[PDB]
Amino acid sequence: PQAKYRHDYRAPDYQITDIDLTFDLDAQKTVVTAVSQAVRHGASDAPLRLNGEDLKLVSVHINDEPWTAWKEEEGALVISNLPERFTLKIINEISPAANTALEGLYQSGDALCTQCEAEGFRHITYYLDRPDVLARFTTKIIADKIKYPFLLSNGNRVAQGELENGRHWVQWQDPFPKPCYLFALVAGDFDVLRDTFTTRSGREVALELYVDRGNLDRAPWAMTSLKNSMKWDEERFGLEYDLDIYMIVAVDFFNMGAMENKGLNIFNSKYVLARTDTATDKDYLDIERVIGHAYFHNWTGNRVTCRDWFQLSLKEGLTVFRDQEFSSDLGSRAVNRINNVRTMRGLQFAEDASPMAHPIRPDMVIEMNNFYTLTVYEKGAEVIRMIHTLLGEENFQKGMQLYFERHDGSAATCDDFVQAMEDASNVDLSHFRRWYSQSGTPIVTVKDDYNPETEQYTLTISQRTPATPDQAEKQPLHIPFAIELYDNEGKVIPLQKGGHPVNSVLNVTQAEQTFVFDNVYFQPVPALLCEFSAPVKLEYKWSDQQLTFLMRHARNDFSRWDAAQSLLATYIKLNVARHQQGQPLSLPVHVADAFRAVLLDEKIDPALAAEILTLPSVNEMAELFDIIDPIAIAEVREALTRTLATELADELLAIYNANYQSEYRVEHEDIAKRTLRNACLRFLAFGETHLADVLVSKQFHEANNMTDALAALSAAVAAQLPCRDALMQEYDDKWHQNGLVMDKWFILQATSPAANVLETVRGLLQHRSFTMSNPNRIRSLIGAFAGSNPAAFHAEDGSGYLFLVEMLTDLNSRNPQVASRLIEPLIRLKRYDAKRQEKMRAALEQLKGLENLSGDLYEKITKALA
Ligand SMILES: COc1ccc(C[C@H](N)C(=O)N[C@H]2[C@@H](O)[C@H](n3cnc4c(N(C)C)ncnc43)O[C@@H]2CO)cc1
Ligand SMILES: COc1ccc(C[C@H](N)C(=O)N[C@H]2[C@@H](O)[C@H](n3cnc4c(N(C)C)ncnc43)O[C@@H]2CO)cc1
Ligand code: NA
Ligand SMILES: [Zn+2]
Repeated sequence: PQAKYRHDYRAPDYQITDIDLTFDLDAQKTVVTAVSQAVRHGASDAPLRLNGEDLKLVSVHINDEPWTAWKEEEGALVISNLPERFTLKIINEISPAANTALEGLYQSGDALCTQCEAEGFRHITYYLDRPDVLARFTTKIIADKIKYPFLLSNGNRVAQGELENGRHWVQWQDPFPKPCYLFALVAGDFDVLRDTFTTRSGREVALELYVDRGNLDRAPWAMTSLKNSMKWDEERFGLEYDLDIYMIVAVDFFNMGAMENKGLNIFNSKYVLARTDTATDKDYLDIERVIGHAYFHNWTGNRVTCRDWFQLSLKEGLTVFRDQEFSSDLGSRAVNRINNVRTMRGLQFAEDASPMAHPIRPDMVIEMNNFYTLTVYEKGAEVIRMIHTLLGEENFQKGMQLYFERHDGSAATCDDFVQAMEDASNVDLSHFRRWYSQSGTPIVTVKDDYNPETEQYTLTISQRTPATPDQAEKQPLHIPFAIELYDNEGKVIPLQKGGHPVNSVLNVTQAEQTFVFDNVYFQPVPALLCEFSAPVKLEYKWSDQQLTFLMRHARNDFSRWDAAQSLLATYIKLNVARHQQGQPLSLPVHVADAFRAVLLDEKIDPALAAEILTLPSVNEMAELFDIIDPIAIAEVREALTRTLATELADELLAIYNANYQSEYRVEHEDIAKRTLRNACLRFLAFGETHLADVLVSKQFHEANNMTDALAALSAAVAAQLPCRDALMQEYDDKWHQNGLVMDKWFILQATSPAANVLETVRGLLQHRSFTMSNPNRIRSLIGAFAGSNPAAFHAEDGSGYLFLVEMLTDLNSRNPQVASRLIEPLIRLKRYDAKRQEKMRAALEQLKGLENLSGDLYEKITKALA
């Protein structure tokens, strides 16, 4: 369609204060009756323009009068000649069973459910579908009681009835005014897990978790995580739940992960269901994080919502920041930080160099569903974490309090939030606001100097952001740049200047500046950008010895990991260059030694050891290069794995056996040891073949949990061990009837290093457990192939591109949101070599030419070809 621009925001000409919905539900034809109380604020001659998509209009009344002064345009009902106050009644029809895009009211198996964020409510009825219009909802649902015994919407059940012909109804009322993107409705038959939580101040909240019949056994962990979320929001932010009931529904057909609809969250069943033998540690920790996320939105999203969709990061940056803090408080703070930083440097940095690059507050949008992004979410959270770094926790909490005090019950902007932090804290964030408007990854370059005469250490720090496809003009940011200086014994040198302490978070606000530290009694080794204090690329000329020194002595665990990443980065680059010339891996002995030391150090948290022994993904590796050679990166990852496996064989085996655990528990210390153990297993799989096959075949068959079974099956696929096909067949035979469990298997198929992997993936389009109608299946087979198997996707013959093209040709008509996610690997063509660009550009040109090209794909394809 048309592009929308943030600078065109204007307050609406009309407001709706209250809406009274009735749904006469049927999967083929639902009848919606919508009675809205409305108020004109604009001019007497400005019509009311209601958004609407794929609605059949049955009638329109204004204060009970059949209205003649209206028309239908593309995506709208435009109503003229209105009074200043009136009751709008719309009756319209929709078809949930036809809805394959999973936006609006649609069917997930036998259940009916909604997804309204961002602009989905307009697929349900004609409305002011924009988030600065907030209204009190009342929702009456009528349905067949055999098919739809449970009828749910936001808030409290206020009314109930039985009708003739085996139909019944229920009515719901939510007292908190809300934007329509927070409306939900669910109808179906469910098992329900019921529990309670008592808030800090004494309010008893009924908790209800609705899952498909037969899954009540995969529900307790989710329930436990919801309670943990409620408690933690109380402890850390002082925020209590505000209603009497908290509902969560797990559905199998869902485009997002989870939707924070007020009092009635709707979740991808992936981020709900877990059993010891179906779900890994990471699934558990994911379920905790996503449950937390949806819950944290209750304040950062719902009680304070977004003025317009360009303000998405107001709620997402802040709510991701909150789910990261929650995971970090409850588990390992370092491991959380490490994985969030992996995602930043490996996926988000790629997005900010791509044709889809955008600031965390976008300036232009064609299809808003395209902006539910790594940038908006993860970079968003980094921006919030930077405010925290600048203010400290006490001031940050005061800013949170001021934000709620001012904006509770209304829609706000990114700028309102920054303003609350600034006013509450008395820290100036004027310059800081430039993080919201500027796209791309800044590059921070650092040079140092030690003067022994004066005992001064000088840092010369410079920054630039390169131009991005969306912005030609770039300016310097306010970069909180955290340092520590270590002496020759590993002790922290105190930071000072002119005889007074200096804060260790430097305000790097200029294109270039110099910081001078005094009483630096010994030439330091620095930890730069501590805890990834700003989302930037660091350019510093490290020696290997500086890096291994940091691995042994750095105070913060994250710095030890990060030092190690910098150590490996030099050698990854070296060996990618070697690969291109036909040369085998080269690696200095002392690099191997550094990793041996981590394996055998008995004092190191095993959580941390595991992360140091987890090599950068092919995605983190790709960001070290201007032009990406995806085949060299994959082969080098495998070769570096083989070489460390050979060098460290005896140490790896010892640590593998030492961390054996007979009991399975979902507890942070046990997860650490298991994670280290399975990191050792993965190297061992790439070692001596027989021993590998034995270890892996055995762990798979003996495992009492899916973490251990999958780590092994995954190693078997990756090293191409002899046991592979047999373990993979066993897994399929046992688990084919279970889609979430099979997703792991499809990911393994899709990411296999085998030579015929595409041929297998095509074949798996026919597999019993695959369906093009399910986003989860699609993402696990097709999406994993294109995103996570770059060597096969980028096969020289272009076969990966054409496969994706076929898939997208289907998905563009079926589910454009999923299509748009799957296209993302093809729009990175400018990172690749000429011959690859040529073939990727042709693929995009083929897709550009589809009849009924979705706006979702259109936005991306044209940016990519520009
Ligand atoms: C939706 O719910 C979740 C669930 C879990 C997480 C945390 C987890 N480390 C994690 O999955 N983290 C990551 C990623 O694994 C994955 N991801 C997001 N975008 C891509 C991508 N591009 C082609 C865009 N390729 C491969 N994987 C991608 O989604 C997460 C974004 O942080 C985040 C969000
Ligand atoms: C083949 O290529 C593919 C295939 C699939 C994807 C989807 C990817 N998991 C993904 O980006 N998915 C996500 C993320 O980028 C972000 N997001 C959504 N929810 C969260 C979340 N909490 C729920 C914890 N935390 C962090 N980020 C989140 O919004 C997106 C849409 O819901 C991407 C690329
Ligand atoms: Na009017
Ligand atoms: Zn969210």
